[PDB]
Amino acid sequence: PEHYIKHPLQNRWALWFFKNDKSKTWQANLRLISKFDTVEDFWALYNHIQLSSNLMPGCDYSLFKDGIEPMWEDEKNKRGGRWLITLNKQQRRSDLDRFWLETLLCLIGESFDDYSDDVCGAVVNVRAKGDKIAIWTTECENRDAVTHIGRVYKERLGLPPKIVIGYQSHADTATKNRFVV
Ligand SMILES: CO[C@@H]1[C@H](O)[C@@H](COP(=O)(O)O[P@](=O)(S)OP(=O)(O)O)O[C@H]1n1c[n+](C)c2c(=O)[nH]c(N)nc21
Repeated sequence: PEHYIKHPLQNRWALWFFKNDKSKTWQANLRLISKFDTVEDFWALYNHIQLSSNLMPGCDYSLFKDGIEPMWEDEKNKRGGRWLITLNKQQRRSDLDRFWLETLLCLIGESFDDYSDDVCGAVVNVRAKGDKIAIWTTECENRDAVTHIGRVYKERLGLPPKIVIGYQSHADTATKNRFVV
């Protein structure tokens, strides 16, 4: 068995793509690429798509658990929020791709212990003004889950203790940090 079975992931995941088109609504610009639920199928997908740093400004990738759309309105995101990584323009070259892949691995490898169940997915925004990476979680009032996910994520990214990252609820973003680590 170990010689021919793929390695199943805890969760099936869906990769989404967003291309800004002023001709369409935001939701009409968001498309599902494909889904996977093994390590092998994850790396097959990741190895055939563009690195985030090579996307055009205005594009996103989103990696979300099967059944959760990468939008605030999903029942699993409307009460939640995001740990937000803000990148300056110089970090598109130095950090964006390595941070995104670490984020992807934090998700599929369930790296936040028993609070990995609060994780909905992650989004990378490629923007001329500054790129963003974020991990979305389901409930912004869950202090322990949100704090634990942020502390782990910060250290997995290897961010310096001299900086903080913040967590904002989607309700506030849709109209301030609820947590900082
Ligand atoms: C309606 O306008 C929303 C938002 O204002 C716009 C830009 O979101 P975006 O995250 O692209 O902003 P940035 O380009 S990185 O710049 P900033 O504004 O975050 O500093 O895209 C829309 N948008 C975004 N998101 C994530 C949703 C959603 O989940 N749902 C609906 N319905 N719309 C959404």
